[PDB]
Amino acid sequence: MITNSGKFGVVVVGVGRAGSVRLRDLKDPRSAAFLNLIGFVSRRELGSLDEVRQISLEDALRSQEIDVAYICSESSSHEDYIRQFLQAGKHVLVEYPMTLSFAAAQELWELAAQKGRVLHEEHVELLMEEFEFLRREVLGKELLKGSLRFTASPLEEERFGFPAFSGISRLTWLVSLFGELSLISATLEERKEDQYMKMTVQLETQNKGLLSWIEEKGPGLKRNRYVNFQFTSGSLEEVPSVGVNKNIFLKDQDIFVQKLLDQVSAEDLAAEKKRIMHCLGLASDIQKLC
Repeated sequence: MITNSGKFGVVVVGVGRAGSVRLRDLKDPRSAAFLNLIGFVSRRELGSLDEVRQISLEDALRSQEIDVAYICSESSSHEDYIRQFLQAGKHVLVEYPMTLSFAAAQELWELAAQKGRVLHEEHVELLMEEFEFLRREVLGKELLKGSLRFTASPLEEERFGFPAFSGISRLTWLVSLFGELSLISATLEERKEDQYMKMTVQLETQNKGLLSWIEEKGPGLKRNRYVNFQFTSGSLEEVPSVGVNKNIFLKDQDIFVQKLLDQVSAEDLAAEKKRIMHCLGLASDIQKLC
C-alpha cells in the first residue's frame, strides 16, 4: 500500500547533550502523531545512534522527506545552520540563542518568512515551574527595583557566546515579566587566567523600575540564581523549586508543533517574535558596552 505520510520528518543537527535530549523526546508517544525522526546530522563520524541513522548535511538539505531541522549544536554554529536549512526549505527549531548577532537574527526571520517556514527559538526558561510562580507573583504588582543574578562554571565564549547571549534566558525572564527594557549601563570584569568573569547590567522598565542583571562565572561556582524583587506591596527574595521541570523540552516541542499545525494566532506569533528580537537587541548592545 502506498500511503503518503502526514507527519513532519525531523532531522536533529548536533548530537551533544541538547541534541540527545531532542532525540530522546522524539521517541516519546507525545511525538508520535505529528513527528517522524528521520536521522541526525553530526560533524563527527558516528554512523548511527541506536536505530537512528546519521545523514550528511548535504543529504539532509536535499532530502524531501525531511521537513524540519532541530539545531542543537553550540551557539556559534546556529546562524549558519539555520540559514542553510531555511534556504533549503525546511522549518527550523533552534535552541536559544538563535544567533550571536542582532542583524543576523533579523536576516533569518526575513528568510523564514520568504520561504514560508516556521522559525522557532526555544526558551524553556519561560516554561519552568519557577517561572509560573513568578508570573503569579508579579501579577497586579508594581516593581520598584529588583535584581536577578546567575552564577555558574566557566563557559567557552568562543563556542557558547558572550555572557549576555549565553545567559539570555535570565534577560528573557525579566523582559517577559516586566516588559521591554532600556539599557542604562553594562560592565564586564575578567580574569581569563582564573577563568573568572562578572557582567553587571543596569536596566529600566517602562514604569521606572530599576533592574540589575548579573551573570557571574568562575571555577567551582555552583549553578545558582538569586532573585530579589522589590514591589510597592511586599517583596520577593526566593522562588521555590519543588519539582524537577519534568518534560520541559517536550512542552517546548508542543509549542513548535502548534506552529507547524498553523494553530497559533498571528498576534501570538508577532508578540513572541517581538520579545525575542528585543532581547537579542539588548544582548548585542550590552556586548558593545562591555
